[PDB]
Amino acid sequence: ATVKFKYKGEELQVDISKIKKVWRVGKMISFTYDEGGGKTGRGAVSEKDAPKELLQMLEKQK
Repeated sequence: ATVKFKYKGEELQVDISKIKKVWRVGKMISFTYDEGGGKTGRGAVSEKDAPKELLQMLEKQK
């Protein structure tokens, strides 16, 4: 289970289990993907089409 996220001409992937820091705010859900062991990258992603497993994981309705 991976999520594609190409910034421009460089494809990047972020794991859902490694994204510890996460908080919903505004339209774009911000997050802090751990990748460096000290640098800690950071980005965001709009909620126009988030994965199906990400919405069920955080939003545990039933």
